[PDB]
Amino acid sequence: TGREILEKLERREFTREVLKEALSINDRGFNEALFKLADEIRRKYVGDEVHIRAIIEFSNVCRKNCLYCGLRRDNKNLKRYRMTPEEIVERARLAVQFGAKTIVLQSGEDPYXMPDVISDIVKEIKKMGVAVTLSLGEWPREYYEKWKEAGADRYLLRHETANPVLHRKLRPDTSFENRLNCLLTLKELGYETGAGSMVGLPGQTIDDLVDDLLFLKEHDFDMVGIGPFIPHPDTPLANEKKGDFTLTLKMVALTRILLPDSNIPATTAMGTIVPGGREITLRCGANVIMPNWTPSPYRQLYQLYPGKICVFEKDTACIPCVMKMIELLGRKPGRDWGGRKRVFET
Ligand SMILES: C[C@H](CCC(=O)NCCC[N+](C)(C)CCCS(=O)(=O)[O-])[C@H]1CC[C@H]2[C@@H]3[C@H](O)C[C@@H]4C[C@H](O)CC[C@]4(C)[C@H]3C[C@H](O)[C@]12C
Ligand SMILES: C[S@@+](CC[C@H](N)C(=O)[O-])C[C@H]1O[C@@H](n2cnc3c(N)ncnc32)[C@H](O)[C@@H]1O
Ligand code: SF4
Ligand code: FES
Ligand SMILES: [Cl-]
Ligand SMILES: [Cl-]
Ligand SMILES: [S]
Ligand SMILES: [S]
Repeated sequence: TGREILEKLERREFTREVLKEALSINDRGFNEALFKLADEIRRKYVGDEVHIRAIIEFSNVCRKNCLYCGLRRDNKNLKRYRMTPEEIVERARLAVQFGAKTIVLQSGEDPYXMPDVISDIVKEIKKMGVAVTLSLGEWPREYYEKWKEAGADRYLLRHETANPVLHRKLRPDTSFENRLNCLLTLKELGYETGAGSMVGLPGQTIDDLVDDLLFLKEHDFDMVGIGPFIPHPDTPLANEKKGDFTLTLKMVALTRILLPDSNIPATTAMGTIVPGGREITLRCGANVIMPNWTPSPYRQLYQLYPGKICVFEKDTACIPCVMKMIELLGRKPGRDWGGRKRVFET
């Protein structure tokens, strides 16, 4: 029964059986209780601070051909761009001026910068007294080492799907094995490390989602980024169904319940498939938000999926917008860099 699954979740009985049932039950009352539980756990372990990570999507050049992604190399129906290192550093500075305490640098897997240009940029941004998070994809261990030495604090490398067969089909250049090795390497080098998956991928099952939850729990990641699959018309998956918002929200809720002291964003994809989706997600276990800080004319060209929010807004709109969001939610902005604050328990 729903009540019994909740009781088992409250007792930390995180068995594969309990998780599958949580994700399988479609009862409104159960879902609402699950969301309330995650919301409460969030409040108790990580408080009311919502940490703002200003994201600069500095290049849409990619060497990989992931079947879901609008930046995949086979997509010829996309103007490619690269911000200069000077543009990136000064764009970060403007975010810092606007109060950002973390700068996230995200890109396609664009060889041009790797590794030295990134290292240079990271060094300049670290001078500003903020955290630096990288989200640049899979690279050799030596690049990750150089970036850590340059002062990067965190690395986001969503695991996408913990089903290796699905993973290899959707990401034909690589493998789940590679992805995991990258994540373990990032952990070994001392990064705060972020994983996470998409929900509603073509061919992905509820059991797969359970496996994603158990994977996250096993590796105790510092951040977990979860969003629905959103089909992109210039990709092989154009005609596939989008991920379900409620199911994805349950995955966020259960991630909070499983990893109570983790950092969990309300992802842009959540706000894209449902108006006000991020705000809902922040009330169901999330404690991080990532306003778009990519400038025009480039912001509109970073089209991982269609309809992306923030694209029509002015260059500087998104930080103020999320500060308003945080206040209207009755929440507080992050005071510090919002690094993981581990609560050791049993
Ligand atoms: C950038 C310009 C020009 C002056 C400037 O260059 N100001 C640097 C400030 C640096 N900070 C104090 C934010 C660093 C905090 C990091 S610290 O480590 O100290 O915690 C200044 C002038 C007025 C400032 C806005 C208003 O105030 C209202 C609002 C307050 C929020 O709060 C942050 C958002 C917002 C929109 C502000 C953003 C920005 O700021 C503005 C535009
Ligand atoms: C666009 S990549 C950029 C960073 C780096 N290239 C990488 O792959 O990790 C960032 C994330 O976007 C998400 N993403 C890509 N295409 C998506 C889609 N169609 N719908 C939802 N999320 C998508 C993936 O989960 C991916 O980890
Ligand atoms: S998900 Fe990352 S690696 Fe894959 S095509 Fe998109 S930008 Fe490139
Ligand atoms: S950050 Fe909320 S719409 Fe851009
Ligand atoms: Cl971060
Ligand atoms: Cl996203
Ligand atoms: S925005
Ligand atoms: S926002």
